[PDB]
Amino acid sequence: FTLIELAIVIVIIGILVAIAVPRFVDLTDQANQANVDATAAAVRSAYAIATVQAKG
Amino acid sequence: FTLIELAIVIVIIGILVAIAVPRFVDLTDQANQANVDATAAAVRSAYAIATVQAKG
Repeated sequence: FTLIELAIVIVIIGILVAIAVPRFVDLTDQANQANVDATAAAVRSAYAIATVQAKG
Repeated sequence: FTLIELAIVIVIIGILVAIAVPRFVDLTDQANQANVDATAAAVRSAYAIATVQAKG
């Protein structure tokens, strides 16, 4: 590579770095809560259906 | 699904849970009492009709 091409590369690397980038976040607490809540809704419906099947 | 749609779902699940829901209740005692009472009325009438049939 010519020295000019390396100079251009040295410039552009410095500009394509110094972007923002997202953090990874452990969102499993929020997702676990929604899983527990959705499951609780399912248990209530499953119970209601069971009261008809059981006739009691 | 996009992360936005999952975020919206995580919100709405938490709100459609945390309703009230009725308990099932064993009301068979109250219903059994009414059955016994209605049957007792029927036995009295059946007896009265029988006193005419029997002529005694």
